[PDB]
Amino acid sequence: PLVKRLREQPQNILTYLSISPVLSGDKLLGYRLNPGKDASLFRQSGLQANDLAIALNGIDLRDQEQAQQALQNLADMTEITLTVEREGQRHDIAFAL
Ligand SMILES: CCCCCC/C=C\CCCCCCCCCC(=O)O
Repeated sequence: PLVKRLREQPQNILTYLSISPVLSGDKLLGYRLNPGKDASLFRQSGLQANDLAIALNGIDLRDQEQAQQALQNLADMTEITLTVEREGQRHDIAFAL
């Protein structure tokens, strides 16, 4: 699963984020995000509680093979962008790694 795979990164991503896939029927809607033990990324121009992650570096997280590709690619990246849906609207947030 994607969460179990994010745990391999030297950045302690799961210290900053609590993540659950969101299912509807046979569809994955995205990944629901909330603060980890360190809530630093949650701020006005950053993430919000209950944001829905739908893309990583422009790759659709809802599509299983694409998401796999996006995750293998995060390994040697220096800055990554997350697209979230928040009360109907998309927002892009970048993170320095
Ligand atoms: C659903 C897929 C979610 C993947 C999201 C990854 C998002 C953010 C990574 C945040 C890393 C934050 C700390 C990076 C290491 C150094 C930064 C610091 O000084 O804390």
